[PDB]
Amino acid sequence: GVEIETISPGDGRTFPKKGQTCVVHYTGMLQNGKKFDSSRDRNKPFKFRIGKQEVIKGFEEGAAQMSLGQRAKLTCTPDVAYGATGHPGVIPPNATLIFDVELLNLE
Repeated sequence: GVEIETISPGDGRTFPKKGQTCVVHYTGMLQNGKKFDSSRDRNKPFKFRIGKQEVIKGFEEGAAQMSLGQRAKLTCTPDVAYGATGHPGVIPPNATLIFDVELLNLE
């Protein structure tokens, strides 16, 4: 389940397509919680490609639904990232993950 909440600036037209190494200023967030991951912290905005299931389904589906420049806001469900599994110490099981996603991509 990917619900997109776009902060309006962007272009609306340049979608990431298959195998395209696209660049995201993501800034993760726990629901009723603090941050857990941020490409703004590492300052390398995570040049990942579409269609290899590198990222979760809550963020891979969110990337194609966004275009260049767009600043959406994800709400990833439990069953797309870590609901059944849960990461030890970081993201528990049954977790509804939150993201500040801005798509200033390449390719």
